[PDB]
Amino acid sequence: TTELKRAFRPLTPHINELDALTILVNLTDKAKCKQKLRDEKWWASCINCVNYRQSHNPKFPDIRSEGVIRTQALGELPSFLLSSSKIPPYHWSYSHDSKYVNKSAFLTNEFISCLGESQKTCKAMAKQLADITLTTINVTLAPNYLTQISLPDSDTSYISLSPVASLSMQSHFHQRLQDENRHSAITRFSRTTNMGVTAMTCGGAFRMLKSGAKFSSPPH
RNA sequence: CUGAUAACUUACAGGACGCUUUGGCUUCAUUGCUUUUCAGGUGAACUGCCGAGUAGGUAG
Repeated sequence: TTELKRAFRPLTPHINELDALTILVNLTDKAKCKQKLRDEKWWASCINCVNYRQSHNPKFPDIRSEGVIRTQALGELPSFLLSSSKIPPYHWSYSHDSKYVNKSAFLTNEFISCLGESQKTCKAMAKQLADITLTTINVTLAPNYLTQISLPDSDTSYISLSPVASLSMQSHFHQRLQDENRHSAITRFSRTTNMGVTAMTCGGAFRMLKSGAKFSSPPH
């Protein structure tokens, strides 16, 4: 049952339609008859979880920060550069809550598309349609824990920047560096359930990119 | 105007006990290094006395 749980989680590649949706209801619990139960309260909890699904995690280094980001990189950079626009943007995850990391598994596991994108079904679609709200940014720069960077834009002018970690990139460097032990540099983060769903998959070990061997110096 | 601004990882420790590597052995035949070769600066710092003197002193 763990190999079935790791597959719907975003740090594994993707994977009968009657079998799959009964799994996703049982993942929200902390059997085929537990799926047939339809609590009204359960639905509005899962509706909140598709709201706080995020493309890029503001709360990466610091778990006390607060924000929602569901955008795509603006424009396309040249071939000698690399960012989140070149890799296909679908490994997105859930944040903002520790109690609802299980209840987000119904509408955000994204078996490539996502389920979040009789009377209850009509009502559920209306909430999802009105509360999908594609491509939002909700940050307040007043009382939270963000980084702020001024760079000389154009001339005699500056722009403040706040870098945010990208979840499609973190899944890409983690999955590919399983084989290479030489170029991987594991960094561990505590309070894993507060971080997000994308940290609970790897357990805290994020598997960074280490620059080959040690530095040496020819006489130049 | 720097993933900006701020930042004490600390304490304690017995790896030990035991140990046969050995036996045998043919490196060996042959052999032409040869030919030719100016180191020069020496005009000069001499001639007497004393002394038993290959000793040792002094005169112009």
